[PDB]
Parts: sequence; C-alpha cells; structure tokens
Amino acid sequence: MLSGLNHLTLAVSQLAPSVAFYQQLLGMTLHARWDSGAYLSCGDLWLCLSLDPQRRVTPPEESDYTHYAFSISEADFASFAARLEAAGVAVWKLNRSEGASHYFLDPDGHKLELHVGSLAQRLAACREQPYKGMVFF
Amino acid sequence: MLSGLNHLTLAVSQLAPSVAFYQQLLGMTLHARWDSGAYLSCGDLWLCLSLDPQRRVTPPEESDYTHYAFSISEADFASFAARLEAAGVAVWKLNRSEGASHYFLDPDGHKLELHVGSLAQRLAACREQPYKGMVFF
Ligand SMILES: Cn1c(=O)oc2cc(N)ccc21
Ligand SMILES: [Mn+2]
Ligand SMILES: [Mn+2]
Repeated sequence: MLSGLNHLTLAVSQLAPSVAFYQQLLGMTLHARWDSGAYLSCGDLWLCLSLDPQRRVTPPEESDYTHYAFSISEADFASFAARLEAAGVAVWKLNRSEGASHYFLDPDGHKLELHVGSLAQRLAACREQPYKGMVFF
Repeated sequence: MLSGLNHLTLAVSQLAPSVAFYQQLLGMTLHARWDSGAYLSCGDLWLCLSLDPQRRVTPPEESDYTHYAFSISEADFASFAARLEAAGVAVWKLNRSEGASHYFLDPDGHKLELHVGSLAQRLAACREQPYKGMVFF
C-alpha cells in the first residue's frame, strides 16, 4: 500500500533562478545540487528540481489547473504573501473561496499556492455547504 | 514560513476514470466526490482531482520531467508494480536513475512513480555514486 508522497519533482529551464526562488525567496533547505538538478526540503516535503531542456516557461493561460499548495500558518500568511509581492512574483488566480489562499507562479510557470488549513477543515466546511453533486464517503 | 505540502491538485479530463484509478487501482482513500472534483488522501497527502476541460492527454515524450512519487515499502514494491503492469498501466522514462522506482502514467498522462526510500537514504547513496558535479550542503 502507498503511505504518502515521497517526492515532488519539478522540471526547470534554468537551475540557478529556480534554486534562488525555492531556497532564498521561499526559504526551503538546499541539501545537494549537481549539474542538472537539486534536492531541497520543506518540512517533510522532498522537492527535486530537474533541469529539463523540454521545459517551457509557460504562461498561466496555456497550462491547466494542476498546482502545488504549501502549508503556512495563518499568523505568517500575510507577511509571506507581502514578501512575494515585493519580489514581483506573479499571481495567477484570486482566492474566491473560504480559507486563506495565495496563488503564485514560479519562474517556469509552475502553479503554486500558499494555503492555511487541512483536509479535515475543508471537509467540515463542505458538509455545511456542499458543492453541487457532492457525496461523502 | 513554509512547513510542507498542503495539497496536490491534479487537473483531469474525465472525473470518473481518474477517481477509479486513484481509488480502485492505487488504493487511496476517497473522502468526497462532486460534479467537478474529488478529495482523496494517501497517508498524510491530500490529493485533489479537479475536472478541467483544458487538460489534454499528453504522450510522455512531449511532456517534461515534472512528476509525483509515492512512498511504498520494500516488501510491497515488486508486487504492487506487478499489479500495475497487469492492469495495463502505461510507463514513462526518466533521464537518470534515482534508486528503486517504478514509473507509470495516470489516465491523463500525469507522470507518477513508486519509490522506496527517503531523502536521507538518497543522499547517502549519492555520496557513493554521485551525480555529475554533485555538491552536498
Ligand atoms: C458513483 N458516484 C459516487 O460514488 O459518488 C458520486 C458522486 C457524483 N456526483 C456522481 C457519481 C458518483
Ligand atoms: Mn489548491
Ligand atoms: Mn522521482
């Protein structure tokens, strides 16, 4: 049986700007780097950056909704979002639901999110106000 | 500051086959399903499937190396990989080895992986057989 997420690998077009973004701007820990990649950690998340000549810098309009959300406390949310805004990081969506979320792009157009709250909190909200066609198990 | 992965959202072209893949074949826990999405969990991982008409099924040769790996134990690895092959699940190829892994595709061409081992184990293996240009911090 599967026990969780082992690692997330993002293809990047240029290693140096991506390391700067994830390590310096976002504060992740850099464990190792090589000619074509890097290993970072963010809490219990193992993140791999893989240099890939196939990766296009992709505008948000030309990619689908696939995205990766990082955990942050409500107390830290506003100052972290302000840091991204000062660095000029682009936003790809406004938060229109309950729950604190900030939607931002990485240098290659990967869709990222800061989110406060757990699955259990989302499910409780949804039991009060279910989406169209919602069934629980 | 960031503390890990909050959730992973995959855009899917058809909801029913994707739910079946992650729940029936991969054994993830289905918590809720509605007309345009589903919430699943895999250990600590919160997985969201989001129906997206923009999602195209892409051959692995024309998508980049971005991929998602799930943890499995040494005792279950081979028999789980055997069940996927028997079910006709397609495969893809990465440019580099990263230990005991099996690489497979979901119905929309998202690149998935089963992997045995932690970041710490990977770093120890790399010290004996480093990638080209590798440096450790
Ligand atoms: C088969 N099925 C299920 O188990 O939960 C559903 C929810 C919706 N909206 C539509 C179909 C199903
Ligand atoms: Mn999200
Ligand atoms: Mn991998």
